[PDB]
Formats: sequence, structure tokens, C-alpha cells
Amino acid sequence: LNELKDRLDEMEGVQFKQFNSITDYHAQMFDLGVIPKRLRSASDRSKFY
DNA sequence: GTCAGAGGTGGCGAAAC
DNA sequence: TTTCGCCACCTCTGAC
Repeated sequence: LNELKDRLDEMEGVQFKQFNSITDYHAQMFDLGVIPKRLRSASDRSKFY
């Protein structure tokens, strides 16, 4: 990961992000149109699964 | 009436105490 | 454990 981040940061225009929680991850996914539903709660995530 | 602004609320995560 | 901040959306009221 750390070497990967170094490799990416040296490039131009690419954005790298690391998530400390799955929720933030899910949020970015939803915002980008990757998921149909916004998985705010645990229960939601359960449903999806 | 719709959309934007404004604010609030709520959730989750982070940090500190 | 609380607080704080951030983020997102929804609610509420103004403006177009």
C-alpha cells in the first residue's frame, strides 16, 4: 500500500484515497453510481449482501 | 412551484480527554 | 464516553 501510494502520488492528475471505514467507502461508491442503494446503516448493508 | 439557500440534524468516525 | 467535525441530505423558507 505505502509503495503503491508513493507510486500514484508521483503521477499527475490521479487521485488516491484510503478509507478507514467501509461506510465512507460505500458512500463514495454510491455517489459515483456504483451501488443502487445508499448503504447508510448496517441493516442496509445486510440487505445488499 | 421549484430550486436554492440555509440550517439542522444525524450519523459515523476520530480523537481526546 | 463525549465531543467534535464533517458530510449529506432533508427539511423549511426565501427567491426567482
